[PDB]
Amino acid sequence: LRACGRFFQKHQGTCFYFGELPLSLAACTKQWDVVTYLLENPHQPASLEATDSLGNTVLHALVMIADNSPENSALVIHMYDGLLQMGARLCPTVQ
Amino acid sequence: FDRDRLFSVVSRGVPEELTGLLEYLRWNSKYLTDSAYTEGSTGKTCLMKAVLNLVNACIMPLLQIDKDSGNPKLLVNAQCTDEFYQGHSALHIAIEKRSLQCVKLLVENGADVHLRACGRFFQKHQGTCFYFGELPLSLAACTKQWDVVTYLLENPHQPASLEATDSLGNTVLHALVMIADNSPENSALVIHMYDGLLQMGARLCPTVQLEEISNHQGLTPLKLAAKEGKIEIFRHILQREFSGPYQPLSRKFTEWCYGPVRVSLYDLSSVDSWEKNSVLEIIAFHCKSPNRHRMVVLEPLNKLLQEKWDRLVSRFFFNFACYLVYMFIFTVVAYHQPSMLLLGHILILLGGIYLLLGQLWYFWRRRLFIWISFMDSYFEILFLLQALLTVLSQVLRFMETEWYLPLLVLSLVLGWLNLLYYTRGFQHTGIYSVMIQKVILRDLLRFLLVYLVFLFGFAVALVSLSRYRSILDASLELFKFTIGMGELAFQEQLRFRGVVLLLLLAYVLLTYVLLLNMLIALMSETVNHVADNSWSIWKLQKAISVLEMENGYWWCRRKKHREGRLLKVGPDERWCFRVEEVNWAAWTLSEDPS
Amino acid sequence: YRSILDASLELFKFTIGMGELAFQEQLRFRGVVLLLLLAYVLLTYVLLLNMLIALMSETVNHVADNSWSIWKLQKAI
Amino acid sequence: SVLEMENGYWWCRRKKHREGRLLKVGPDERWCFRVEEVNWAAWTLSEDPS
Ligand SMILES: C=C(C)[C@@H]1CCC(C)=C[C@H]1c1c(O)cc(CCCCC)cc1O
Ligand SMILES: C=C(C)[C@@H]1CCC(C)=C[C@H]1c1c(O)cc(CCCCC)cc1O
Ligand code: NA
Repeated sequence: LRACGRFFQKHQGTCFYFGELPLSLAACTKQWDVVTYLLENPHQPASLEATDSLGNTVLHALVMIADNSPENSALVIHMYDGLLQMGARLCPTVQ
Repeated sequence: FDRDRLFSVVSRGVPEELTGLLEYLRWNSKYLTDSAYTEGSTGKTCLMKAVLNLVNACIMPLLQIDKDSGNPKLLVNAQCTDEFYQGHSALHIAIEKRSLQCVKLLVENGADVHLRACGRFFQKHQGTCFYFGELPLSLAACTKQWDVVTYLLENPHQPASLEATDSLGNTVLHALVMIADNSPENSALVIHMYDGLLQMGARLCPTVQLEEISNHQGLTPLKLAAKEGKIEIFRHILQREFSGPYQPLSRKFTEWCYGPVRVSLYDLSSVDSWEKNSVLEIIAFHCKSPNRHRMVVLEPLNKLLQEKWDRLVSRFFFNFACYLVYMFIFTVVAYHQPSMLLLGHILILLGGIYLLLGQLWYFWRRRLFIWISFMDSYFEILFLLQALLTVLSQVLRFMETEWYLPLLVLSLVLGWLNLLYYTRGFQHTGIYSVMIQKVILRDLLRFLLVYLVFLFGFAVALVSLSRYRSILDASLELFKFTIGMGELAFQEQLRFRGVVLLLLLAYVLLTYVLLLNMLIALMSETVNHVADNSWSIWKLQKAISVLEMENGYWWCRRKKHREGRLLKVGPDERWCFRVEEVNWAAWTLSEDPS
Repeated sequence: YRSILDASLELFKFTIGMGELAFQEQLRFRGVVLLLLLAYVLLTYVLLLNMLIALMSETVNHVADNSWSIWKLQKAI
Repeated sequence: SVLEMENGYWWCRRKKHREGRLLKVGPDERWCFRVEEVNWAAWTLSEDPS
């Protein structure tokens, strides 16, 4: 399900652009346990290649939320490699 | 004997020597509290001496023997009569000595916990003094004795009153503000006591709002902190949050949280400029502390001022445009001073009266601001000076004095100086204008006095020795060396040709010493300059500008809307200002974000 | 002193150190024009030196790597 | 500057008073200079402050 509201869009005012998918929300909020369960759910697994309203994937959302802060940079970097590592096991063919 | 006998005994603390002559108090018909036994130098009594020497095992027997005699005035409530040390009691000594046990004995024996020490030592003096307030309750809080104050407030007999005021109307919270000195140790001491008293205030006096109590000068503890310059305690009070039991005691709340995005609700009970005599008005004008600019950059104050500034940018630039149009007429009228010219002079006369009335009203509203901080209101006098001269110049023209032309052009050049006042509205040159007077003018004034001493000192010697012809001309020629147009040469017709050149050569060398050292003198100011200090001054300058123009023009006192939104916290309604922040290291009033 | 172009041109010559200030004897207001001219000369020293100080802080509070990185970007473009 | 001018002018060698107050420490009398300071991190010859 996609949250295409004005609050979830990249606004200059009040907003929070975590992407558009529940999978992106878990990655942007630093919940490794949720995303692992969502991807490896035996029923209705989340798709890594699912795109947002702007075409952004899970990896794209990690780039947008980056703010070069020392805490944020560790959050984005740690999630980026983890999703890539999990991507090989889940979708080896998809780059 | 008697006075000398008792003081020596109580100093050692032996109660055995105290036994005997106790019945002599009734036999001699003399009271212990009377002037015979207390020292006439300062009114100090034996009980005060006993409390001073420590717990003195003689405290209880001394109070025991007093009640045996018939004393109309209780000894434990005796007050020192010395003017310098007036109002001090044995209870104050026990609190000062950090003796919790001693305080208990006096309190359990009927000590008054509301005695006021109104001596010169306890007043806010520039010399020797210690202003802890005026009450025993305030002394414990200011001396960082949490055990004493808890016992005093929760004493089963004669509990201390939190709302008791000092001689200046200061309460316990007010005394904490005054003793603050922004020191890292002092700030922790004041902050820790301030929240503790507030937390204990809810349990003891739930109905009484201690924060809203004002002293004899009508200042709440939050307002008093802003005026006195105590930024450290002021920052803590401005944004304050607590747990569930003390949630209403807080001032900063969270409306909703969604991931890293958070919104904060700072209270504006006495901070918003809508209410008369607010924190913003006190900080900008009434406050005179050197660290005045460090307050307007606080977390809730910076956002509130920026929000107010944006809503009045057009009005600020409208005034600048109107003033610019005023000088478009003024410059042309001055250029063609000797049909529409009569219309031009009419508009100039009205313009001069217009600014004169507005500036007079500005000075009528506030006068201490100019005296307290001349640097902040430097342009206030200049606008008044230009307006007064322009109005006066038009009067002389109508009076047929023929004396107006020098004055009319003076307002032209002086007014164009006032155009630089509006440069504070631009972030680029507004910060740049800070060093125009704050950094440069604070030291370059001294050089001018030095230069004229050298200029006139050499000018008299040059003209006298050469008799180059007049004092005005000799000084004028010496001044031309500064602009690089000086004419030095070996005169052949001079009576002393070599000597006048030597003095002239000496003068030229001194200016290079003077000018380069002046360049070096102000060099250190730029090198040893804090970047945030210059930025903070500009923020204060905008804060003063918006506050003055928020009241509207002099003829039209336009009503001001109240910033913030009224909403219920939990049923109490408090106006709050939304501040939205994003925190990624974090790993609610309402549920749905808005 | 006679035309707006000439008066501004003479005032500009003070910046290059070629300004001609003197006590005129034929002027109707001899002392007043000198006072305004003297005031103008003082302001340029305030203006120019403060401008030297204003850009002084940029050099003092300057990062060495920042200037070098700009040149690398310039070559990259 | 103050030391040179404390001796007075050349013609009039004015007498100089002794700074400080004579008082007993404990019986030894030593001139002392009062310095008053406020310390909030601390948490006596005479009893009564003056
Ligand atoms: C070094 C400086 C700052 C200037 C720079 C220009 C030149 C040629 C002269 C130098 C100079 C001296 O080197 C020494 C003095 C002191 C002598 C004055 C009284 C005899 C003045 C003096 O302008
Ligand atoms: C110290 C500076 C920066 C310059 C250096 C050269 C000399 C002789 C003048 C000094 C000076 C003042 O010391 C003060 C002012 C302000 C007065 C202007 C309006 C009356 C200007 C002004 O150039
Ligand atoms: Na030059």
